[PDB]
Amino acid sequence: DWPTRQVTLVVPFTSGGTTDMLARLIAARLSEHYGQSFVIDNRSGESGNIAASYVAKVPADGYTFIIGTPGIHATNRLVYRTMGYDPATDFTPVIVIARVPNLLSVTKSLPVTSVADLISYARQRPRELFYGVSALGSTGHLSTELFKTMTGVEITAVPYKGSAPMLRDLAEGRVHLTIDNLPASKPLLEAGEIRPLAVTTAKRWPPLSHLPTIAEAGVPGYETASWFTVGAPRGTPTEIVTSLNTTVAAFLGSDSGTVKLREIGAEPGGGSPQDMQRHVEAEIARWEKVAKTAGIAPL
Ligand SMILES: O=C(O)CCCC(=O)C(=O)O
Repeated sequence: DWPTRQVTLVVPFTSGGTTDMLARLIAARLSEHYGQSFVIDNRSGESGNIAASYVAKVPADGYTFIIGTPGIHATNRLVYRTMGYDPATDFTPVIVIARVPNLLSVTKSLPVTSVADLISYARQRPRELFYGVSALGSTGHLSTELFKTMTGVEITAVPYKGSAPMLRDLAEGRVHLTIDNLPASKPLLEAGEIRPLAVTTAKRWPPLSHLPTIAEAGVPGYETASWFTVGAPRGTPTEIVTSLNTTVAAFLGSDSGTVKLREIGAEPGGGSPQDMQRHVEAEIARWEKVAKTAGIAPL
């Protein structure tokens, strides 16, 4: 009979970031399919640790899910000593929603138009400039620290509570540049409020096919990306996980769903619950190496 009443999707960041943008798309589609409201609960704090600690404790009845992030599943262990939950044991996978490029951008008043211009400008002014971090341990955060190690540039991190307040400060010039998820940055690109330099992925993003990759623009072998999930509390009934996976997978694999995701700067995910588990395990192992190379660890 599930669902017989309202379902909550817990989202670990405020609105105007990529996590909430994908959650709203999913919530609308699930609501229509099942005839019950799927509502969003924006529960910010500690790079998603407060949200994840909460969902780890709720009843495993199918009326609460987590919209997971690389932090919650893989990277927060690199910057936080204690987290309030154990991502390996406390959840059961549902599906990977999307794989998403990150984007290097600068504030308009910084007089640089390419990755090579940025590296020169910063090498001339070591330890003077500032960059925006959407959250401690985010793929943006670790992407910039890897870029720093691979190019020799010295620039100072300023953490924020999500992409939304960070990007407001980048538009004002209170930070000079960022690497962060494409969907959140794209409306600012299109309003001309920030200047895009390059994508972080191994291949160009086709709908912005004339922005180069960081690797082709001067940093050989550089590759990073972000991603987003639906997770359930340990013990959620198999029938419920399977139904929810099937419904989301149908949306993501549809022509119309693929178009909707790509228009906002995201590639559809899809696959099985165990495919999500494989992606999480690979990412744990790959980011732990990046963190060591870049000199990042928990205080
Ligand atoms: O790439 C990541 O680690 C996810 C960062 C998500 C975010 O900052 C937001 O939704 O506001």
